[PDB]
Amino acid sequence: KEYFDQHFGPFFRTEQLIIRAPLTDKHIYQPYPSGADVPFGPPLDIQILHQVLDLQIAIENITASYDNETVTLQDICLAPLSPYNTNCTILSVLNYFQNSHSVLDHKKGDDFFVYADYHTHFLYCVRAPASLNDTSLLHDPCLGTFGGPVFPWLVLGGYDDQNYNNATALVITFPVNNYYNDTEKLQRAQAWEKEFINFVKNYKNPNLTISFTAE
Ligand SMILES: *[C@@H]1O[C@H](CO)[C@@H](O[C@@H]2O[C@H](CO)[C@@H](O[C@@H]3O[C@H](CO[C@H]4O[C@H](CO)[C@@H](O)[C@H](O)[C@@H]4O)[C@@H](O)[C@H](O)[C@@H]3O)[C@H](O)[C@H]2NC(C)=O)[C@H](O)[C@H]1NC(C)=O
Ligand SMILES: *[C@@H]1O[C@H](CO)[C@@H](O[C@@H]2O[C@H](CO)[C@@H](O)[C@H](O)[C@H]2NC(C)=O)[C@H](O)[C@H]1NC(C)=O
Ligand SMILES: *[C@@H]1O[C@H](CO)[C@@H](O[C@@H]2O[C@H](CO)[C@@H](O)[C@H](O)[C@H]2NC(C)=O)[C@H](O)[C@H]1NC(C)=O
Ligand SMILES: *[C@@H]1O[C@H](CO)[C@@H](O[C@@H]2O[C@H](CO)[C@@H](O)[C@H](O)[C@H]2NC(C)=O)[C@H](O)[C@H]1NC(C)=O
Ligand SMILES: *[C@@H]1O[C@H](CO)[C@@H](O)[C@H](O)[C@H]1NC(C)=O
Repeated sequence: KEYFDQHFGPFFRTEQLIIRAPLTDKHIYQPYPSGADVPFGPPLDIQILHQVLDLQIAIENITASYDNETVTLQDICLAPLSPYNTNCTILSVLNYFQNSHSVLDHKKGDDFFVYADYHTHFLYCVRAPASLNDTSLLHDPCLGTFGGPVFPWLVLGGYDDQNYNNATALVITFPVNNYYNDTEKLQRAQAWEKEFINFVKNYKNPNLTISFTAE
């Protein structure tokens, strides 16, 4: 998957996870006021997205030690908003909701019907991932917290044509510095990667199967 990209150009490599929801069924979203039904695959169930967001947040918080120093993802990641540590690049469907549990829960509706919710936002954002403003009543941005668009074909798997709603897998990608010319900083990044591998290997959630992708 990320082999073909040159990982992320010559100076960054990617840690990448593929995530499926084996104990979750698909479900129907009915657009308001009228319109054809849109089925959403298992990993786009609202609760599995919340659970995948917790996984993602936990990954961001992983630390490793090398000598007496501490190594965070923020020390090694691609963060294009500013020259100094910042909001790390995470290619994920959760970045359409700015990696926020509350934004994912945003909804507009009356006492009984839903006008707009995460389905509505999703279906807009896969068509306009750089948008700062959903055209629906939510008016939420699509842009990821790292300051760039997340293209839908990079963060979803197992869908037909461009029906991203029918995805059977989520793909999560963190670019990190390869540090080809800096030996001391590469060792720190590799220390972090070892903790990342451990974290993923020991992560317990019956609702998710988490795998590393084949390079
Ligand atoms: C991937 O991409 C597409 C995303 O748009 C999917 O196409 C859509 O599929 C749905 C059905 O899943 C179509 O919705 C309508 O369904 C109703 C029937 O609704 C229910 O009611 C009857 C009983 O009255 C029940 O027996 C049925 O089983 C349903 O539970 C029909 O009346 C409509 O004519 C229509 O079929 C969408 O129209 C369709 N969208 C488009 C643009 O064609 C596609 O299914 C996905 N592919 C896979 C493999 O998952
Ligand atoms: C996001 O943009 C939309 C554009 O539709 C704004 O919503 C409405 O836009 C119309 C079109 O000119 C205005 O007449 C209304 O005043 C806007 N409605 C509201 C409730 O403000 C919306 O303001 C923008 N929001 C953000 C945060 O960018
Ligand atoms: C880094 O990303 C976070 C989101 O994870 C940004 O924080 C949001 O900032 C907006 C600014 O109006 C607030 O409305 C949100 O409530 C904030 N969200 C959270 C979860 O705190 C932050 O601004 C980004 N930093 C940079 C430098 O772009
Ligand atoms: C696995 O999924 C289940 C179902 O979403 C989670 O457990 C709770 O299930 C009850 C009963 O259906 C729901 O009312 C709750 O919404 C779920 N809990 C929460 C906090 O939302 C369960 O937590 C998931 N497992 C893990 C490890 O996250
Ligand atoms: C190569 O490493 C040195 C420090 O050892 C650093 O000053 C320099 O900026 C690095 N080169 C690049 C291209 O980042």
